[PDB]
Amino acid sequence: FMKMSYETTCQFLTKAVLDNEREQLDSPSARIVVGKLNNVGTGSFDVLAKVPNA
DNA sequence: TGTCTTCAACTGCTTTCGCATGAAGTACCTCCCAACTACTTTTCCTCACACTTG
Repeated sequence: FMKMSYETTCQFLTKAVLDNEREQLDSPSARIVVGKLNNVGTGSFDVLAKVPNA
């Protein structure tokens, strides 16, 4: 997706499809394309909660 | 038989963000339309000739 979103979009698309490529959705641009929390900065980690069991 | 070299044709881009305010193509064709004039249209009106008379 980072290739697609710079230049020769269709050329990078063609080389991607011909590869049967899978996007691991790491590129910040690519991640934006899919509406995903950006992996940089505050999205570099996850937050969980400690909850009482009793 | 096998590998190598230059040139020219082809690909893709080369500031960002907004106002304005959108308009305008047009050949080939025309049927519709507006026109001037004349012609035509529907109801109505009023008189008239012949045979016969005496």
